[PDB]
Parts: sequence; C-alpha cells; structure tokens
Amino acid sequence: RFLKVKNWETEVVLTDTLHLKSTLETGCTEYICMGSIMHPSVATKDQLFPLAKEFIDQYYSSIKRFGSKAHMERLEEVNKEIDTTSTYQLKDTELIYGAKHAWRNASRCVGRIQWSKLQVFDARDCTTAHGMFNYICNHVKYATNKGNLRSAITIFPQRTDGKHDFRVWNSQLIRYAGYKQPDGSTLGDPANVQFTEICIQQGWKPPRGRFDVLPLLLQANGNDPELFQIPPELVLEVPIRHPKFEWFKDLGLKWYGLPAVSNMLLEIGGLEFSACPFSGWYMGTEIGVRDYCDNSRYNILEEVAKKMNLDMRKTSSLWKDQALVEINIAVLYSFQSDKVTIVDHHSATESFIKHMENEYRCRGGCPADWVWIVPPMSGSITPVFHQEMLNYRLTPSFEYQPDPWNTHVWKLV
Amino acid sequence: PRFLKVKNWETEVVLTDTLHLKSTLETGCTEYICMGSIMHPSQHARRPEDVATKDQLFPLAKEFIDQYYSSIKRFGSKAHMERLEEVNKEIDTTSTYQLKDTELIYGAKHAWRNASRCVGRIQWSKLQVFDARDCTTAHGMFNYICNHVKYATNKGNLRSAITIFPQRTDGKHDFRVWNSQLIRYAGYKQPDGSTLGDPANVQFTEICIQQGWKPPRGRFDVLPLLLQANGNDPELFQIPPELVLEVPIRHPKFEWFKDLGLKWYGLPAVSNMLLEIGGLEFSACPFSGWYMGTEIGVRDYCDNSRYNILEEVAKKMNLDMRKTSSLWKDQALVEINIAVLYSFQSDKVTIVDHHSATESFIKHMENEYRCRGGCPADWVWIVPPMSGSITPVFHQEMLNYRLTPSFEYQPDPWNTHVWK
Ligand code: HEM
Ligand code: HEM
Ligand SMILES: CNCc1cc(F)c(F)c(-c2cc(C)cc(N)n2)c1
Ligand SMILES: CNCc1cc(F)c(F)c(-c2cc(C)cc(N)n2)c1
Ligand SMILES: C[C@H](O)[C@H](O)[C@H]1CNc2nc(N)[nH]c(=O)c2N1
Ligand SMILES: C[C@H](O)[C@H](O)[C@H]1CNc2nc(N)[nH]c(=O)c2N1
Ligand SMILES: [Zn+2]
Repeated sequence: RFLKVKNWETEVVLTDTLHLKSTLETGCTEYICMGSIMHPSVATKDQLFPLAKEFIDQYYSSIKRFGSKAHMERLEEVNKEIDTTSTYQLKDTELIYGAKHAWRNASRCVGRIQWSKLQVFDARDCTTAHGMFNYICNHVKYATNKGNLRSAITIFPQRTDGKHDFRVWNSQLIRYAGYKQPDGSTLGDPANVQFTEICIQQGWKPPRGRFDVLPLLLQANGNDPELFQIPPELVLEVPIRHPKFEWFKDLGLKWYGLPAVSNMLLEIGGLEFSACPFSGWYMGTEIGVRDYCDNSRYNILEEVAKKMNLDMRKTSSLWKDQALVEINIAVLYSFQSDKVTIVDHHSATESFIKHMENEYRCRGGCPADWVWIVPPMSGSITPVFHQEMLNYRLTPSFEYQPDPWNTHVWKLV
Repeated sequence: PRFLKVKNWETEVVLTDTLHLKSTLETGCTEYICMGSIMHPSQHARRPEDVATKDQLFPLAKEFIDQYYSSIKRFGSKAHMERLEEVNKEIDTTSTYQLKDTELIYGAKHAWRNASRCVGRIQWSKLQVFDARDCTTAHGMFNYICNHVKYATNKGNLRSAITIFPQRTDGKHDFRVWNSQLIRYAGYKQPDGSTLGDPANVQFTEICIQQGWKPPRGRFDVLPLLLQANGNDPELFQIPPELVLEVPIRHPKFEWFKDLGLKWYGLPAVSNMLLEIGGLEFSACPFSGWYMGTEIGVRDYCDNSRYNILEEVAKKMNLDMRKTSSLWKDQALVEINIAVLYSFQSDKVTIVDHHSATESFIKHMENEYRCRGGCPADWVWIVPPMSGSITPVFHQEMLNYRLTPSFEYQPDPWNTHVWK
C-alpha cells in the first residue's frame, strides 16, 4: 500500500510509504476524524522488550549496520538489562539519534528542516534540582549564543517507577508572570496566572510587573520542586518597536528571545524522559499573533488599533486584521535589529515545503499536522495551506504529559 | 465510542457529541493515520456508480424515509408504512424511486445542514428549493437556472436557493452543469506564457471557445453556461447580463484602488456537486448563498494560481518588497479584503466578513449540540484563509463525520462524457 498527497497550488504529488511504520493511535477512527482535537486518546518488562527492539533495530538500520555483529550484540545486551533491571539504558549515540528523530517526527513543527542540527546535552547523571538548574543555565547560555540562536535539548534521567520523576514545572524555560488583580483584570501574561501562583506560594517574591521572568521550578527524583532565578544576564530579551510608527515603542512591549519547551515528554525505545527541555528560535507569528493578540493572552489589539485611529465600531472594517499585521512587522523588525534570530511565517513555511519534498524523497514520508503547520494569520498566502499532509505518529516522539502539580504528592510537612 | 467531547480553548466550553453515532460512511482516517487535510480522502459511496439492484438501493431508501418520518414525529404511522411499500413497488418496477416534494426539501436542507465544510450553515432551514425534475432539455435547464439566479440575487438582497434537476438514472443520461459555479470569469492563456483572467477556468474557457463561444478576451468576461440534459451533448447559453450582479471594487481610503480595474460577482453558486438523498443522486443541483469576504479577497484575488493581484497592489501602497519580513503581502491582503467588503456593503449587496461569519458558526455549533447532540465540522475548511487565530473558530475543537443526505464531489463530466 502507498498513499498520495497533493499540493493544489503546484499540482506536485508525493507518495507516502512511511505511514506504514507507525504504531500508536492518532485519535481518528474509520468513521470520525479528530484532526482538530488538541489532546486525543510504567511499562512492565514484557511491554518493554518489543519497543526497545523496535528502536535498536531502527537505529542500526539508520547507520547501515543492520543485522551486524554490533547490532545483534546490543539487542542481547538490552534484553539483559530489561531482564535484570526491568529497564535499560541508551548509549550516548542512541540518545542523540533518538532526540533528533523525536524532533523529526514532530508533526506539529514547521521548523523540522533543521532537525539534524540538534545539540544534545546528556544530563542523565543529574540528581538534584541544583544539578538541573546548572544544566538548564548552560543550555540557555549555549542556545542563546548572544542572539544567534542554536537548537538544543537537555535530557534528564528517564522514568523509573513514576514515583521518582525529573520534571521541569515550567511550561517553557523563559516565560513571563501573570497576576490577577483585585478588580479582575490581569497584569502580565494571563496564561501563567496559575503557575505564578504556585511560584509565589513556594517562596517567590514577585516584582508584580508586566514582564517579570518567572523563576524555574524544578523537580529531581520525585522530590518537592525547588525555586531558582535564572541569572538575568542570560535571559535575552527584545524590546518591540515598529519601523513606521514612533509611538510603538511606548506600548512598552518586549519578548524573550529563546523559545524553550519544558513540559513535554521524550519517548525513545519505550523509555520516557519526563524532563527534556528543548529549544530553537522563534517564528514571527508565535509572538505577534498568538502571544500578543489572542483574547486569552496579552490581548493588545484594541490598544494598538486605538493608537492607529482605526474605526473600531464594526468588524467589517477589518481593524483587528489591519492591526495584527502591523504588530508582526514590529516583532520581526525588532528582533532583526537587535540581531536576534527569527523567521517570518513566509520564510518558515517555504522551508517546510522543501523539507517535506526532501523527506518524502529520502525517508518516504513526513507526518505533518495541517491544523498546526499553517500559520495562525495569512494562512492561504503561505504555501503549506495548499499542501495536503498525512498525519501519523512515529516513535521516538515528543509527547504531552500531565501537569506536575495535578500529580505530585508533597513531601514537606 | 460512547460520547466524544469537543472543547473551545478560548472559553473552556465543552460540548458532548453523540450525533456522530449515526455516521454511515468513511472519512478516510484510521486510528493509525489522519487524512483531515486530504481534499478527497475517501471514495466510499453508498451505492455503485450505475443503476443498482434492489437490495443495493432499497436499504438506503428505507434509511431515508425512516429518518424523514422520524424527523416529523411519526415513524410507524400509516403514511410512513404506505410510503415504504410505495418505494418497494416503485423500485420493483423502475429500479429507482421518486421523492415526494416534502421529502425532496427535507433532504436538501439536510445535505446543507450536514455539509461539514460550510461555515454558513446557521441558515440551513431557510433554503429555497426549486424542483426542476420535470426538466428535459438544456434549454429548460437554462430557463430554470435563469429564474434561480434572479430569485437568489434579489436586487442584491441575496437569498439562498437550490435548483434540483432529475436524478441520475443509469448514469449515461446524467444531467450536468459543466460550469463549476454558475457565474465565473474566463481564463485566457497568453501567447507569451502569462494568463489573462481567472487561471482556474482556463481549461473550461477552452472547452467553451472550442464549443463555439466567441470569447471577448478580457479579465472579467462572464462565462457562458454549458448545460447537459439527459446525457446529451452540452449546449452553450449566455446568461443575460442584467441578471449577473457585479460589484466594482473600490477602497474607502486609497482612492487609487478603483483603478486596479477589478470587480467581482455577487452570487456564489456552486453547480458541480452531486446531491445524494435516499440512495438517489441528483447530478445537477446548482445552489447559491452569499459570499464570505475572504473567498473573493483572500482566495480569488490573492492565491498565486488565481488572480495573484498581491504585488500589483503592494506596489500602489509603496511597500517594502525586497524581502518577506516586511509583511508586504500581509499588509496588502488586508487592504484588499477591506476594499471588497466596503464595495459590497456600499452597493447594498449581501456579504459577510470572516469575524461575523465565524462567530455565527460558533452559535450554530451550540444550537446543534443542544438539540441534535452534535454538528459535523471540517476545521481545515471552516477556519478563514486569513487571520485565523483572531477568529473564534480557530480555538474551537471540531468533530468531522459524514451524514446523509450530503453534497458529494463528482468527476468533471468532460473527463467522462461520450460525445455525440
Ligand atoms: C529551530 C527552529 C524551530 C522553529 C522555527 C520551530 C517552530 C515551531 C512552531 C512555530 C511550533 C508551533 C508551536 C505552537 O504554536 O505552540 C512548533 C511546534 C513544535 N516543535 Fe518546533 N520549532 C523549532 C525547533 C524545535 C526543536 C529543537 C524541537 C525539539 C527538540 C521542536 C519540536 C517541536 C514540537 C514537539 C512541537 C509541538 C508542540 C506541541 O505539540 O505543543 N521544535 N515548532
Ligand atoms: C448562505 C450563506 C453561505 C455562506 C456564507 C457559505 C459559506 C461557505 C464557505 C466560505 C465555504 C468554503 C468555500 C470554499 O472556500 O471553497 C463553504 C462550503 C460549502 N458550502 Fe456553504 N455557504 C453558504 C450557503 C450554502 C448553501 C445554500 C449551500 C447548499 C445548499 C452550501 C453548501 C456548501 C458545501 C457543500 C460546501 C463544501 C464546498 C466544497 O466541498 O467544495 N452553502 N460554504
Ligand atoms: C505549548 N505549545 C508548544 C509550544 C509553545 C511555545 F511557546 C513555543 F515557542 C513552542 C516552540 C518551540 C520551539 C522549540 C520553537 C518554537 N519556535 N516554538 C512550542
Ligand atoms: C469549490 N469549492 C466550493 C465553493 C466555491 C466557491 F467559489 C464558492 F463561492 C463557494 C460558496 C458557495 C456558497 C453556496 C456560498 C459561499 N459563500 N461560497 C463554494
Ligand atoms: C490541502 C488543504 O486541505 C487544501 O488546500 C484546503 C485547505 N482548506 C481549504 N478551505 C477552504 N475553505 N477552501 C479550500 O480550498 C481549502 N483548501
Ligand atoms: C482546536 C484547535 O485544534 C486548536 O485551536 C489549535 C489549532 N492549531 C494550532 N496551531 C498552533 N500552531 N498552535 C495552536 O495553539 C493551535 N491551536
Ligand atoms: Zn483525521
């Protein structure tokens, strides 16, 4: 069985063979499609043998050493551990191959043309929150690279019994605080209200300002998480100004420069890495459309259109649209001026289409999520809009996981 | 399964979907692979392409009559059981059956209601059905279409209408509108390599000139109708222009915009789909509503393979066009959709912007979950081609499934027509 996807802008057609090699579900059924559902739906020794065999097989295939003496020895070696220890350990090479392919298989990621240039920071020797703080700081300093961003992931000890998980309680490493006011308004980032509350509660002395960098909240080996303030000289920030509008700098906006996801789970060979913060660089619309303009978030459209003398009475004037465009010009122009790496939604999408042709050619497919790949503004004038994409889940994968405050049971009396 | 919840990540509203249990045919998806962005994911059809046997056709018929009498508080009534036997006899002697007039309107309004790709479904029960099953010629098809176009245009106060020609019989006597929409502009290939007019319609314009249409060869030449009746060679007809409402596009601020020289037509009328009810297939069924602004201004004007007027506009706006990062396409694309909306409203011609229309679809969604237990939706299609995340629907989970009666795709007839 093969499968064809079409680009209706170019008529190009690709043949996905790779979809045959996927295992866990997409959510969809034969008769219902869950392609827009955000979240649809500890392994024993016997569970873990075939998963590990799948990954070791895949690894030695990738390096044209399948069925070799070095392959068949490793297979025996992994079974020895799963028999003995009821788990096993990845070699360093495997953990780099695994982290890279988990990015490769991220169907919601438009930046995967860069996947093979991932810097893997092995942190599986870490034992304390202070250890995690150190590793993360060096990750940030490395990845930030004085505005010239580099992709990296730092991987902490895998799961054991689920009672001793390393976790980064932050959703991303660098995020701004939210505080809800007595009158009901929200200062800073309304998304991080709940997380700001935990921080404050644990010790944090908040500045109570509009762009406070949250502290890291870190859990090592299943113990109560611990607070740490990222040294400010390592948090690269960009103050947002518009090249046409002088008044724009007076909106007082900035953003962090380094997008670093820390709440997800890295699954390689049946092993789960519950704290695996990874990072790259930003696409313009992530800040300019979602962070700044979503009604749940910084929600600055009215403020901006007002300073634009826009008729904000009826919707058909497209004031919201007109203002959104200007704001993403601000974000790109601001980053570019402070020489902070960034990619606009056009450049990014054109790259992804090339990556996708490329991947269908050497790899035989590339699982994509149209609902996520298409930018959240100017959708149809980017090429991915006209690109049919097959969605399936390959492993290694990045996975969602419970929020650790809903699950953790506290030590401290 | 048992109940699937959908959720709106901007209001945390959750909706519980049971309507999907009554879904009859495949989506294209499997538990191991999602096809939600394939345009034609499936070829699962409820009956073979040609005249079907009794056990092939009756059960679909039994399915629809049963659902219709259910819809109107019967089921088991004398009129329902007499109907079931009437469809039995009628298939037992003509290999098809005929829909009562109540039955025909029910299915039509429900094919719209079930159309998961239509953001405009909140109006579904206010459809006007023109029964055209007594039709026998391309000339009759032209008369019926003409009245439709006049009723629906209503001097700019658009009304939704569908006109239903005779159901497919053995397949060789198909009725077909060969136009994709009733009113579309022409596409002319240029001797250099460029294109004049709407390049989506080049292959069609060719067939029309080839059939003897004398092309005026401009950028907004309304195309002729090519109408096929009872399997016979199709016939050209010019729609009288006093019936084709057109809006010249101007801009409320840029007075230079009127000189781009663009207009659009007011009546979106889809005429190439196949309406299916109780296993019957109405291969010709033009239907019309009113435009969402983006359709014209985002897709029609701004796709590369369409009119592609982006750079020509950005020039007049004097935009930084060296590199993408200046968002010059983004910037022009907004002015264009403001222009379109402003022109339609200034000519009192019905139109709906993307914000109003998407909000309404959220309300439709509630209405449907409250009374029906669900509402099938195609997120990929419902979200507008610009400014997605600032509209309500971008943040709303949607469940997609195939209910019958439905509107189906069908091959372009010239791929499958045996000319006379
Ligand atoms: C190098 C430049 C990168 C760019 C431009 C980029 C871009 C993006 C964007 C725009 C999204 C959508 C996220 C959202 O809107 O919430 C995304 C999702 C994602 N990216 Fe990338 N990314 C990059 C690097 C990486 C790296 C290094 C990894 C993994 C190590 C990664 C893995 C993912 C994953 C797993 C998702 C899905 C997020 C989710 O499902 O919530 N990306 N990416
Ligand atoms: C009354 C106002 C209406 C609005 C605002 C509206 C809006 C839309 C839009 C914007 C699309 C996507 C079109 C595209 O980009 O190709 C669509 C699709 C569709 N609409 Fe509606 N529509 C309306 C009326 C109707 C009516 C009267 C019918 C049938 C009686 C209908 C049936 C459909 C179908 C079947 C599709 C899918 C088209 C396809 O698959 O190619 N709509 N609608
Ligand atoms: C919870 N949604 C996931 C999510 C939220 C964000 F804010 C992000 F920034 C990214 C993201 C991640 C990477 C590695 C690069 C990039 N450009 N974006 C992903
Ligand atoms: C080929 N896809 C279908 C398609 C193409 C178009 F050009 C349209 F205009 C519409 C359409 C149809 C109706 C009834 C209302 C509306 N607002 N749009 C649909
Ligand atoms: C590949 C993708 O599914 C395809 O381009 C679809 C996406 N969604 C769409 N949505 C609408 N309304 N109209 C379209 O033509 C498309 N095209
Ligand atoms: C419900 C729907 O799946 C949800 O709104 C998704 C749509 N696509 C997205 N795409 C990106 N990149 N980010 C998002 O948060 C979302 N949200
Ligand atoms: Zn699906």
